[PDB]
Amino acid sequence: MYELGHFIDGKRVAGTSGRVSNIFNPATGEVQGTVALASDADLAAAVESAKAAQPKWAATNPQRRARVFMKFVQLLNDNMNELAEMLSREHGKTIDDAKGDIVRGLEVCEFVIGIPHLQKSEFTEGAGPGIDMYSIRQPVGIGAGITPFNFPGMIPMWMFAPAIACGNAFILKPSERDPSVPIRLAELMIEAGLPAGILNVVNGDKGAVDAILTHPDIAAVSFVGSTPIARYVYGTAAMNGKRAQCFGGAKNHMIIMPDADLDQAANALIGAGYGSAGERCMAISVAVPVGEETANRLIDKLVPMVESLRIGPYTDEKADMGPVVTKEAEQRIRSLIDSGIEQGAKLVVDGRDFKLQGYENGHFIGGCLFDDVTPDMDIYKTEIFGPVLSVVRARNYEEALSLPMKHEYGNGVAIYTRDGDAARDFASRINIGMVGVNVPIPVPLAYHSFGGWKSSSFGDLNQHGTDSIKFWTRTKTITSRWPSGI
Amino acid sequence: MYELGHFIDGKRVAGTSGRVSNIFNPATGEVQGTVALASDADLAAAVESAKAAQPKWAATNPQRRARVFMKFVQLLNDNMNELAEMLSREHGKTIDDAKGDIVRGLEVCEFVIGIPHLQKSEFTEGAGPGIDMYSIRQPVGIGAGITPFNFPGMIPMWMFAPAIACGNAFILKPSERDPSVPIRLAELMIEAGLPAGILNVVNGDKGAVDAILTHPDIAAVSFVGSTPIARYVYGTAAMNGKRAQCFGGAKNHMIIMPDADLDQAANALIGAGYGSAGERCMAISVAVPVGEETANRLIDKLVPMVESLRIGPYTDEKADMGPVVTKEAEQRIRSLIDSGIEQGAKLVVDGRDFKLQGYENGHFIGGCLFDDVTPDMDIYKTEIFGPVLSVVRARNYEEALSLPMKHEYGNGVAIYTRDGDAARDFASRINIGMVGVNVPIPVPLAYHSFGGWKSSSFGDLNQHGTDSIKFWTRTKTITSRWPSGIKD
Amino acid sequence: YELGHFIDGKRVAGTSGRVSNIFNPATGEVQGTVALASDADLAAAVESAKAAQPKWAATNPQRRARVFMKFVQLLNDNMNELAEMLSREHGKTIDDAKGDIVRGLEVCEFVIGIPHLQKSEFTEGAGPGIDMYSIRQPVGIGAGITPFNFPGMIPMWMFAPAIACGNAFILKPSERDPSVPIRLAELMIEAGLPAGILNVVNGDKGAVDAILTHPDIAAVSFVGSTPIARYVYGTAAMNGKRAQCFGGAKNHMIIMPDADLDQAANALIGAGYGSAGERCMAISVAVPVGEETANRLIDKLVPMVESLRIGPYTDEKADMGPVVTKEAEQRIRSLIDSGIEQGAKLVVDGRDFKLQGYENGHFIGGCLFDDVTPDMDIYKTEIFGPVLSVVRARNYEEALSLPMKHEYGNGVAIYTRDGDAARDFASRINIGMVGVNVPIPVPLAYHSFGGWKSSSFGDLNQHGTDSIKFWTRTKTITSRWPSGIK
Amino acid sequence: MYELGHFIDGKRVAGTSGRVSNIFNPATGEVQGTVALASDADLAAAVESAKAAQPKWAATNPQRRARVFMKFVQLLNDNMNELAEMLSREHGKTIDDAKGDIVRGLEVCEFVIGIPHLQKSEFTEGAGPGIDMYSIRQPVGIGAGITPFNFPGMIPMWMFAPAIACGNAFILKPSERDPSVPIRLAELMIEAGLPAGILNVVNGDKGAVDAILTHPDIAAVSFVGSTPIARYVYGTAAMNGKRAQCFGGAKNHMIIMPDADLDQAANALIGAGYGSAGERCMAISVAVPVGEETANRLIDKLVPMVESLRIGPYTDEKADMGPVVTKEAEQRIRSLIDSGIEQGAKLVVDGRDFKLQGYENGHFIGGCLFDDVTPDMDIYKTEIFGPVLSVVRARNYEEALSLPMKHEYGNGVAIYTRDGDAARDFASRINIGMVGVNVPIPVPLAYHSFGGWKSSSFGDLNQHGTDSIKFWTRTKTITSRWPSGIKD
Repeated sequence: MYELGHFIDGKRVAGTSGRVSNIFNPATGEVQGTVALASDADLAAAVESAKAAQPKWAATNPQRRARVFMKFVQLLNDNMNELAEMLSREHGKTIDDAKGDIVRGLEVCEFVIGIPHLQKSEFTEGAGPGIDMYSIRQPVGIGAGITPFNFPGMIPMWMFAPAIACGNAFILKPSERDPSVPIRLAELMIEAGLPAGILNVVNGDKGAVDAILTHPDIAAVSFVGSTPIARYVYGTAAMNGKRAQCFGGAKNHMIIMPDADLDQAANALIGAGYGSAGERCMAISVAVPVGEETANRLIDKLVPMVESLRIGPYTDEKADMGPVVTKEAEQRIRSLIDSGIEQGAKLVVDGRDFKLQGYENGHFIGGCLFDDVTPDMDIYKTEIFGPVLSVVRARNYEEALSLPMKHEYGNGVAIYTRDGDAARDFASRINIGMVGVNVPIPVPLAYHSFGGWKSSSFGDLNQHGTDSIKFWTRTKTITSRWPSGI
Repeated sequence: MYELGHFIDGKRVAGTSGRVSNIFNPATGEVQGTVALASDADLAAAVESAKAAQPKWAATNPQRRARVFMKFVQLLNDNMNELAEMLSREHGKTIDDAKGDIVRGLEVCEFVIGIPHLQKSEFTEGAGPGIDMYSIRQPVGIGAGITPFNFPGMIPMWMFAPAIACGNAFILKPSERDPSVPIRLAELMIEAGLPAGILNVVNGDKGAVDAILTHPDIAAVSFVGSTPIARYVYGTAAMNGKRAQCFGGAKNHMIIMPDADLDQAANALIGAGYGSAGERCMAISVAVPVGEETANRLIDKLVPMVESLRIGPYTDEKADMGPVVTKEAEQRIRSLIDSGIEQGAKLVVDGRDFKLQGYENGHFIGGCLFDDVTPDMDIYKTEIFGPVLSVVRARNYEEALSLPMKHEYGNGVAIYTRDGDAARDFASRINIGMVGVNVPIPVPLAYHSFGGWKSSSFGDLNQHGTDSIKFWTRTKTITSRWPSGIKD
Repeated sequence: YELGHFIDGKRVAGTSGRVSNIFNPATGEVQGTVALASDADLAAAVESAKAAQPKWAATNPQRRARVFMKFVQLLNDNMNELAEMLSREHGKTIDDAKGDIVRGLEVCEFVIGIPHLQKSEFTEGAGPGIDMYSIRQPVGIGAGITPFNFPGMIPMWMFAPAIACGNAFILKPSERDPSVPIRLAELMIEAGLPAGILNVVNGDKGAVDAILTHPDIAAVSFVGSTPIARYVYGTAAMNGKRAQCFGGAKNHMIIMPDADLDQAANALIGAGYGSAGERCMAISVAVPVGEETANRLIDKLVPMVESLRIGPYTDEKADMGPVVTKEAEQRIRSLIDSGIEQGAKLVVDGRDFKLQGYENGHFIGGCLFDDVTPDMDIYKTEIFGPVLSVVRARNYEEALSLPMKHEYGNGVAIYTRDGDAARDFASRINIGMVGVNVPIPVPLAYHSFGGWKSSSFGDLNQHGTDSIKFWTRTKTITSRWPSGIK
Repeated sequence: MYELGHFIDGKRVAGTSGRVSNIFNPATGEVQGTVALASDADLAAAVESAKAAQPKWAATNPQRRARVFMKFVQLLNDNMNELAEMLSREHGKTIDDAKGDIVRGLEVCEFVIGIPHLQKSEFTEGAGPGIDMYSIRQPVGIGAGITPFNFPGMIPMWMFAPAIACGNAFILKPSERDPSVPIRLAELMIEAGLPAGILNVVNGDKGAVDAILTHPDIAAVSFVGSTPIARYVYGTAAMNGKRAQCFGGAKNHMIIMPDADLDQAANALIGAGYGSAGERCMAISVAVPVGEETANRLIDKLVPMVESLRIGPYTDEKADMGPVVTKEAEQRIRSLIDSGIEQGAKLVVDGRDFKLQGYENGHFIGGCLFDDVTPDMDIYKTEIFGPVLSVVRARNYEEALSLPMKHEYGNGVAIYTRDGDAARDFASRINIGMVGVNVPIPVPLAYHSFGGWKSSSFGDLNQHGTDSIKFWTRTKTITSRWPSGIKD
């Protein structure tokens, strides 16, 4: 029965705020402890801490900065299990899923070890008569990052690694569903040799977010979450003159061509759709088999795989997928499911009544699969963020491609085929950020960049990779000339 | 009297609103010509033009795209000083200041000839077993630009040359004070073999601006102009979900260190201070000597040099500067130098007396040099944007430095010193985007980035150079794998 | 009628007193002579280049770029004139000559971007108050040897990057078709390149040697036979110079059973028989994978070869023309014979061809061999003539071993609709340039060109960014200050 | 006493060859041990080892390789002390100077953890109609490194880290004068998870060197050492069709301008001139004082500081200098010194007649300092590679600069001054690879590149940095199109 506060200046720290938010264990439904919710006062403190520390960290040379991360990765590996447990205990996802989650953040840390090279600027000589021209990439000062429940390990790291490594000081306002991991991360960071103040964790709600966007000393805000909040966070951030990147929702389609490997496809779909209980910005929502036989045979492969999915709490190491995050979330899922039924879709596998003995209060829904889904339906238009697979049947390639093309969401997409032509055209044309050819969850590695299109992002630079070093950095340009002395 | 409309589908086109705005000859104060003020209909038509036109352009390989700009460059060079009389007649700046203004723009178009190199994306083999991962940069679709009166040749090019090279289509909403130049450029692109629709020009005021900010097919907005307005244009752009870059205005300082070549500095102060009437995002607006001595000899250098400035119409090539742009602007300068006296500053060169014979209704105002400027004064805090040079005296280096540091503006800053250390320390810490060491207008060239810091910039990407390419493209990343096929 | 050299901005006759003949390969007989060059002739050119290079090095990258712009102007304005001189000397078609000129016009296009292409890296604060950056400065003076077949394209390949980097260039072209290189150098003065910067010296092995050992030359690039490459690279490196050399080729096309047979077949006809196949990137070996697909391949190949319109460059309707030299005609008629001697079956016999009015010109009918073996000399030596060899392969792994196992690695192609076969292939293959559903996969000027295995020596490619690497040398500066007036 | 052979296929292994070579302790002149000298059957075994091990390593993904190097780095910090002991014992420099050795190489290992991003290639979409074009950087295959005595840790890591991270196999033939360290680095790399076969140390003679240079399955050769030996290793490699980069000798000059902080110049000269007995390719051989009021005052600060030098064995942690590497190395330095007196030089500090109580017979030489040296002298022309720093008095900036300009060697050069103009002019014009402004030893860090000009380097790619990634990979360029197939 724990109380989590903030982490400001190198210490776990309770707020001055009266307010406190309670953390559930989603597998039992029960309250497990609480999160300090920051007040404007608490937030102002965080910035001050950041302000004081940042000049000197800026002044630490790139190689030294990177060695902090090299120790941080070592530390992370060391705490693989302990970090993975608190994460699974608060979020619901299997231990393996949490480890995967943390491994992915680690990988951006590995990437940022290369900051000395990643941060070099361009030089030119003889731009004029005796005139040299060169740029420098300097810190932006202080930055804030806002994080969702879905990844309370990987997405903070995604942002604070490149921001910190760049010489910035960073403030993380994470989700108050699972706030344990972000705080452990800040602690290990100092244990790795980060100065106090450089990475602060502040917990809270809309108040805290709003305090971040209005706060004059924070230059850059980074957001991942839902599209209506992202649109808000982006806009509000821009009004207060900050730079901003925001990443929102998804309704990700997997097109299956008649010539694809249906077995690989089927297996990919089962993992991509139901893994982590569908609770993912990069999960496959909608399968689009092309043609009647492909759609019949795909279904036939998939329903016994869905029915046999193993559902349990994180303490059950055999479980394929766990409980969803909250009772709010479970019910929203349940509502969508029944509307799928009301609108004429065929629920070929019905996980509505699954009940796990000794865990009745836990937020458990068995996996669900819909067939004959069409674009009018809400199960189509809406991101469900729950264990629900929609099969939409396409007559052909052109018809198939229209579906992801025309959806307001454009985060990830996958086409499954042997035909190079089919793949190149599709991956070429589709108005989506991240395209998987015979790959289901096409999330780029740390040294590339992640970002959707259309309604799934806002701004002009992605997350991690080369783009991130642009976001956390501002460019000085120097024009240099000399008169004769000696 | 001439009638300018918009430029849509490769054609000069009249507005559909009856709304019009006046274009003056700043030298003579009179009114030659008229600009159509775009309706929402007019704007909608430029967008529908662009929306039809771009895919096939997006589909032209980058080498063929490069070739348009190649030819376009030759075309400007052919129409160089037929294009410059145009600029000078509407704006007031001399044929040499227009000449460069266009040249600078033309350089962006030379930079963008290398779009095939420039637009390359990154590949990786075996990020995973059997697995390849690689980026591609694609057009964002349809972008738009809003440009101020000072530079109607250059800044449009800044925006549209990189936009269009990347495979996009563009709409330009220029300043209507001086809108001949923008339409001609659009007309020259056709002649260079640019598909119709890809570059549209739309004149208008705020109503057009808002029409752009809110149009759902316009993906990216680029703006240069006043700070307050930029801040508004940034905000709205974001609320409407677009990506956006905006660059505000300045109060650029120069720091003269004791050891500096006081001749070389004093010279550069006149030309950067008063050239183009002081009407620049990047002109020198404060002079900061370090020490009483340095001050004194500089003031003694400048005054005859300010006095002996030839002021007149673009039509006299002798002239070192000319008319301020509009009567509305010239009065806000006049009033600002008045607060210069009320506020305790000692004015040393007084150019309000100036009337160019017969030109009494021209927007002529001579040179103004102030001394003993304090931080408190309006004249120091506010962007005069006129032929008014303020001189602030600092006892030491650390204080000389404190001045541009503490200021709300932060586009440019120069330091004049023979000391390697003074120059490295200073350029290192100063929180200004463009930094000049012994150079008065540290404007980067087309292959570098342009952008100020603090309140002279909004957003995270800069103007021209590598950044523009990043701004006018969006990343796609492909992760790729195969199932064992006919090979086995 | 009599070509000499082009030294220091105007054509000059040589002191050597020696000459090479220039045949018109259509008629067969001589039409003009080129000066061979002495050491004094060669030395006078290095002295021009030494005089002009520092002031050329001085001019900024923008002004340097502008010369190339205007040189692309003029190159278009003389397209016609140029491809005419090239054709009557080389024997390549007027349309083929046009391609030759354009393919190097496009390198010139590339180097118009040298301002950005020459940028250096800068670090700030890599130690306390210590910066470090680099500058890419001119090598000094370059040299280039070009073979007979591309007197337009390959000289430009070399000298355009070399000269844009601020260097001076000495070109020693082929004394077979030498008019184009002078005209090119002459046209460069017209664009406003200083004199002495681009000088053509003509000659044989005697001139190569005088270049290979001249102390003021730093870099050397060569294309030609592997044996000459070998030695030029060998000799350069011994004289302490830096070298890039490119050699011979035996380029296979592998047609998979699922390829688009028409498209393929059509391609063999272009790439095997274009310009009588006088090319480092021509296709020489067809490797059908099916028994059935080798059968149909031939079925649609034979009428294609047979109906090849052969004619002198003056027949603008001809596909092909004369080989460059009486000597070459003999080499190839010798190789066609060993084919028949060694078991291969000539299914189109071209030896028989004589062209009315041009009976002594080096014309030779297309030759298609079948049941070719990898033990045969038509397979392992480079014909450089109008002769395509078809090697029957039973399977993919067996087909793939042919290009892999061959001493040459210039180009390769695979024709298939299977994304799998194409990627695995391009992935593993031994060869620098790989075409998938593409016959002659020469990379564009912004990319770079080079063979692997025996087809290239050194570590940098032609054109692209590699070319800027070769004509440049890095300086690195570490900079810092004592306390003073600050 | 000990016996070292080779590391081949994950193991310490004896050489099948008859021949062996002596390892001395330069402090005492004793023989501590013996290296085996490789025969061609010993090298061949190593090459087949690499041949078998390389494909699978190249098949491991960039992230997974970087990880090995990440581990290696922790292992270096773990064994820092054992390693410096072993190094210093054989070679003779301080434990402190050996720590540098390892750390300067360990930082190449850091640089390379980032290979996933470093090995990206370039992608281009629709280079033609429906044709994408892109390159892959696959490995070169099997490489080799031949390293001198002075840095038997730093310079192997220089070559093998880039090489291995690029998924290549490596063969290291280090200096047989101090071979304990490399084999340990090879062992340590096995601990880090590098597969057997991937890092092989082969110890040997010119017989080893030739064997490497003539082996059909080695694709690439890096060499550091003599200019004459560089030229040979370069020329031979090339005639066997390998690619090569060779790095040679040095005569590093330091120019002191009158406005320089002499206290600092002087202190720098102590470290850079004498540290590690001056057995560095980046050590300062020539002090070039500009003006005589400078020249006189430099010597005035310079003389006590030399004579104060503590000279001792690696075992005396207090010592600034150890012995030189061999009996032979000493005989030339003593010989060359006498040449100085013989030709005119003024020996203001005499190190000749100094031995050490208990360490007579160990190769010790007191620091020597010449004044009034000129370019005709031998101590100016030759690389001394011992504790002998020449002073050449230049009358002016221009004359001072001609000194390095004109020299056979162009490895490194420093200039010391407060003047921005002199720093820039010098750094720019000079024909030297690495340049220092108020920096004594301008060796770039691992993320930049190392390499001198003129006689000091060969080939067209430097050491470490993005250069080295380019040396250890070949480019393959794919051009891709598809025929309309199963899609509608």
